[PDB]
Amino acid sequence: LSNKLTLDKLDVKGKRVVMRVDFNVPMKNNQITNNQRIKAAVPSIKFCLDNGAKSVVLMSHLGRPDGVPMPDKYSLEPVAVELKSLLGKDVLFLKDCVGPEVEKACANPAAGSVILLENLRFHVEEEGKGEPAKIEAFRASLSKLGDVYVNDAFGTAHRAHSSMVGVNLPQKAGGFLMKKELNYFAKALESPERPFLAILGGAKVADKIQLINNMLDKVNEMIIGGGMAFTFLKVLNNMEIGTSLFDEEGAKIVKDLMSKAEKNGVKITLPVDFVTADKFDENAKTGQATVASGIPAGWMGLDCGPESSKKYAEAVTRAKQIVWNGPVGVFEWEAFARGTKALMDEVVKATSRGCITIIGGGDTATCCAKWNTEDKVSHVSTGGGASLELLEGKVLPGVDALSNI
Ligand SMILES: Nc1ncnc2c1ncn2[C@@H]1O[C@H](COP(=O)(O)OP(=O)(O)O)[C@@H](O)[C@H]1O
Ligand code: ALF
Ligand SMILES: [Cl-]
Ligand SMILES: [Mg+2]
Repeated sequence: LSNKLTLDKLDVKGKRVVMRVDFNVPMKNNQITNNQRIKAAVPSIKFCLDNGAKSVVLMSHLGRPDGVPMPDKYSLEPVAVELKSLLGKDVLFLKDCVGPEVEKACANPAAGSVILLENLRFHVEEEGKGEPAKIEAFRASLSKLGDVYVNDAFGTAHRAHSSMVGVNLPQKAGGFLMKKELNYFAKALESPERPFLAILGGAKVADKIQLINNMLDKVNEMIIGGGMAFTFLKVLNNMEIGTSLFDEEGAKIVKDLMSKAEKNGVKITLPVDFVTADKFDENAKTGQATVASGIPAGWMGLDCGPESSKKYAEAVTRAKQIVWNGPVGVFEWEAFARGTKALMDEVVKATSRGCITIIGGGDTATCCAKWNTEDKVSHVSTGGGASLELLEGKVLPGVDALSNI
């Protein structure tokens, strides 16, 4: 961020600060299961208050409500409660993020006010699909809520969304989390230790399958696991995949990706066996399958099996550096957690013998919280997709939109 305004050089005295954060925290049974992302923003928030900010107005998305209000399902209200405990200051939660009422609440607040707005993605203008003059008006409304802007939303920095690139204030500064994460990656990605392994799992198949092409120019091995694998196996192996996650568009590039991996000498490790489920539920009936057997119709692969874990372990053993985004099964549910646990065990062991190990993402970092490995790997990032986009070698839109020095 040498070329960008950052918070250390932003005069906040008597200024209202409007701050984009990534508070897209994981939730199970209605409760926050990991406050990592909230804690991570506290240094920037406290710095603003300690240096005389009139207010700090915090804004984030939560999940993918796709531009419809879904307060029953994706409200940020529970955040606002957690943030109080972590800050040691109270926080006022607003039930919207624009409108005349939000604008009044933020126009002239009492000294030291911390305000959290409701989920930005309840409005289609944030993404904005899920409307050009309404996008302008949305961006204009957010811009009224502060005198200066800070973006600390590392985990969202890959998204050219209204709150991330569209705020129109004179000073647009990178926050301390943005800086810490970008600095860590700049150093780790400059001359990676090799073999450099990427582990790509998770559930955001449509988006993340599109990152593989450029990642194949940077890494020496790739594990393609979790929900990502089934698109590959359907195409390459003619495997029956049942109701497992599948991306029609990404299927069309699978063979080209494998051709490129071969051209670039990148070893691809796909799973060979699975724990299956009869529905997407923690208490689903379960089974087992191999690539050869296929997955029965109406069943989904929600974890890898033991032979896959062995192949993943082999790749981790060869690695001198690892970047991991996306669990290799639905680790939130114990029936489907073994593959991710086993991989975590391997990644911790790799770290202990000198491997540089980087785990990132809202959900993947929660694997570290669950199994108490946050201090047993080299770096746990609040960015997952954002970190993969750095790995590709791109400038992130949320960084690009900051003020130049
Ligand atoms: N085979 C699978 N089918 C469906 N979901 C999966 C599978 N494997 C992993 N997942 C899910 O992937 C989710 C996380 O993916 P993603 O959001 O892309 O990662 P991150 O949060 O680290 O950026 C987890 O909630 C996990 O349950
Ligand atoms: F769910 Al992510 F990076 F894609 F935290
Ligand atoms: Cl996606
Ligand atoms: Mg996630």
